[PDB]
Amino acid sequence: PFTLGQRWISDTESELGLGTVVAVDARTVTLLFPSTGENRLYARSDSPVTRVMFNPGDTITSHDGWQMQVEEVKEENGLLTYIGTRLDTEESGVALREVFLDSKLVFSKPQDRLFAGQIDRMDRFALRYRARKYSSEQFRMPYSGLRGQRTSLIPHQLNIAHDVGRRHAPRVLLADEVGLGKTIEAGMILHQQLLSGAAERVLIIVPETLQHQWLVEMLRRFNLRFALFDDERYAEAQHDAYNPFDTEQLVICSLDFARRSKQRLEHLCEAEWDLLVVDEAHHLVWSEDAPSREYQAIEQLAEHVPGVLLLTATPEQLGMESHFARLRLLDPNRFHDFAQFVEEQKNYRPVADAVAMLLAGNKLSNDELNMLGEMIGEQDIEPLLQAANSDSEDAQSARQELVSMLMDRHGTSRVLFRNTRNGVKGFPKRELHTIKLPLPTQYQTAIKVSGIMGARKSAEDRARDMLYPERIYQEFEGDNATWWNFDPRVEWLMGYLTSHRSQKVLVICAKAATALQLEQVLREREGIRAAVFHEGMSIIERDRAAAWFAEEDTGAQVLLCSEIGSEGRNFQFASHMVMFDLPFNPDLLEQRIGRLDRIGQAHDIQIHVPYLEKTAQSVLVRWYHEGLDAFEHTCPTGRTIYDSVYNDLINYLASPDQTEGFDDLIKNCREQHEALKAQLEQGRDRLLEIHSNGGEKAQALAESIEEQDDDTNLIAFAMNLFDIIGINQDDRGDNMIVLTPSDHMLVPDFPGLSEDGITITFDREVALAREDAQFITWEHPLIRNGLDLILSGDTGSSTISLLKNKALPVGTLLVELIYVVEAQAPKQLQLNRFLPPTPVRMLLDKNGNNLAAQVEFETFNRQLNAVNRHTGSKLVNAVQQDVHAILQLGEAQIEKSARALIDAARNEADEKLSAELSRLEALRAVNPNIRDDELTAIESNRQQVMESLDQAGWRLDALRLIVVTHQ
Repeated sequence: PFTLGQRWISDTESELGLGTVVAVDARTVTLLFPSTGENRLYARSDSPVTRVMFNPGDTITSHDGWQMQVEEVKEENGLLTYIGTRLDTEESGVALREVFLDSKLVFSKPQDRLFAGQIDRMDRFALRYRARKYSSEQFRMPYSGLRGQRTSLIPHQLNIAHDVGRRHAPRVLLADEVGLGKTIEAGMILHQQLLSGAAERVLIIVPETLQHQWLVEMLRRFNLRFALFDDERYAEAQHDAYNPFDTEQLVICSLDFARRSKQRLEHLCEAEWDLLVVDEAHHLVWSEDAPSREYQAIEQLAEHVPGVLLLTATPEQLGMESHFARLRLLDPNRFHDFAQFVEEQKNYRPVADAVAMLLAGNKLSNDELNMLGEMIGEQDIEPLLQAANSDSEDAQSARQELVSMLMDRHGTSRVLFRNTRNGVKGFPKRELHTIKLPLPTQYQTAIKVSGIMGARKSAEDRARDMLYPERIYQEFEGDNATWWNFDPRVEWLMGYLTSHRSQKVLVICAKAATALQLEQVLREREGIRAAVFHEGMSIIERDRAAAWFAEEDTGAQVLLCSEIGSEGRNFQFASHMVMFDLPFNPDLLEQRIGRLDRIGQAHDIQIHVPYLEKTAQSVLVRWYHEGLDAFEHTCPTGRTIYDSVYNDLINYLASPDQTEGFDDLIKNCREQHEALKAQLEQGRDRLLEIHSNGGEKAQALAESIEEQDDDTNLIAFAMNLFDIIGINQDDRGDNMIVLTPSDHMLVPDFPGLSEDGITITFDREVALAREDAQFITWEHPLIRNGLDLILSGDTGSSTISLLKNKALPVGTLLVELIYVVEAQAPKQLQLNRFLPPTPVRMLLDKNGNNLAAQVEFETFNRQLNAVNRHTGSKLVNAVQQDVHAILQLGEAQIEKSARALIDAARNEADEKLSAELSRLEALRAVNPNIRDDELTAIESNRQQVMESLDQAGWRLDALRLIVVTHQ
């Protein structure tokens, strides 16, 4: 709704100051910033702009330097006109059009707000002081940026985020096993760099089929709204900007999209990204002599972007050698010769073996132990070397310090994280239950028709038909034929369901059609609550079913899934899974089990597989269980064996009558399975796996965060904030509030709110079951926004209150003073770790003696009550000459107090920031992956902070006058 002449500020670069609308097109608006004279042009969407308006009672300044007194404001044709009294001339009726406001933003001094008759509420003075205190403590939290995410507190994930999220320009390759949290680790790092101010622009490059998955994860899990950029978006933005990608900070797009034109890929590398994220980097095939035409586009990209996140897989049982092609992109100088990397890794292999011997309870030959000595290049290994091997009292500490020293020399573990399911504990066991049902005669006849008509069709598709009797019975008895009346699986299903009504059951089938038919029969014949869950539904629908399914004991008993989506939400309360059918390939099979076989579930998983006798299913049950052991264990051997046996195994599917030769296929498959399993365990880089999951120290970190999650001041603070803002908070009951606006709202529009309301929860476990709700923490944008609205504004800065105390003299003056110590620095410097805006309360007397250390804040405010507007007004002016003399009294004490905070902070800062620089120097002398850039940033940051801290000042933010009465 932009119309020429409106005033706006930049939410980020207010160091640019105020702006003025100077142009408008269909898609864009142009602001002039008179502070510098520069213009910045933005897209209306994502709108990181804040309205600049003033209220009656404010004192404002005109561009000619004179000021005035706000009395009334008109709006016409999208423009505001301020009407009031000119203060320097005492002329009434002066008008100031918003186009003539100054570029300079001044925050009013509360005494001039009190001198001029502005008295705010006494409950808003209370919130303002509480907010600066609460905000201050959370900024300095050691693990900031690791508490707001809607995830389980899994140590191995949290370790990588802490390690990588704190680096400068991080360039890492995430090769975690599938299902371990690559995208979670990715988002945490993103969540971290955005909160610390180190990054503002993020680019995730995703295959188009996965773009929506990433959009919802960053928005619902990490509170990050990415703008999807397609051709349509790209065309309208080329007209609107020099670089189309300057209109949005966070962008998803496809690599196929990225390679369309060269001018497009040039703009991307010139878009000045702080971080880059690339999913499925294994699709990048690279020959030293012949790089693909795609890899050249990334290598052109990877030369223009500081931070680079690579998500990849190392599938088909290959090693980290396949990763060299990508490692080449992070540090092309570090990785410059293939063969040398192979020799090093080959020479490292024996140590992993000997280490694997170590913790298993083995002795290590001296010749063996004299190969580890070459890796760790020192001379005093032996005393530490033998206790770990001699199995003395401290072999645990001799092992842990030995291994620790080994890790600092690993060639990739600093830049490469690959956690396996064997080096990570916490996953639940999976137990099987099989039920053999008699093949009804109606199908026998039904398959012979498909048999005959299956004259000319591949065994690949002939067996795909024999898989699902349901979908040819809808072709020969007409669609919707009542197959649900004689099939014993349904009879077994109900009986099992009606006998376990108090258990949440996950029921997975192939196609959505079968799920919808199943719901009707379970409902209209057993009164069973069953939600259908297919990809065709909207997110709101899937959220709705998760809610119903999450009701502890009053909701849906069953979740009917068809062709399930790929690793969506967590059903931590569900521990039972039923296979109405089994998919063909073993990868999808583990995916079904994947929605439950996750860290953080309630109990172990019980799997029930009712299968029809003598069908393709009966074949797949034994092969999956006896051959691959795919039900109780998760090893991804299935596809290789599935590919190496396909044409033989297929025929037993396309014709389950011929049973001989089968029983030998199974024992042959189990031989391959155990061998492949064995071969993989012996390829384990157990050092990389131990360094990746963070170990025991990480689990300690995980429990510290588990304790910050009981913050009751937050919940109580939040409501206060809200209620003041004027947000109705209906308590639905299950830790969820519905927030709605009001007629008495304080702002035109709040960033997150809609009139239809939003559901919120403060509990991490409820959040994991209801992703449609907001997981409320100290780091959620809602809180920082409302906080900035208050702490930037001057409401709560001036109020009056009376005190009724028999035990004090009449007419005494108490003045509650909230000074604010502040630094002016870009958020990249991270001053808030050591000196965020920190309140300094002071209760001075008529002689300037401070009582605040003795008089707690909350309790004093409790026993206070307000006055009426008129009497209090000039009651202030009775001592207006007195209080001004009271102020300078504190001026001499804050400078003493200020340096106290500053001095302690500079010690704590130089301590941690030098301790990190010393540690990083130790690795650079010992590891080749530490970059020059890394240490320089810390050094520059250490110097700049201590410099910016030597120039910090204080200011009086809030002021409450106290008058004692005995009335």
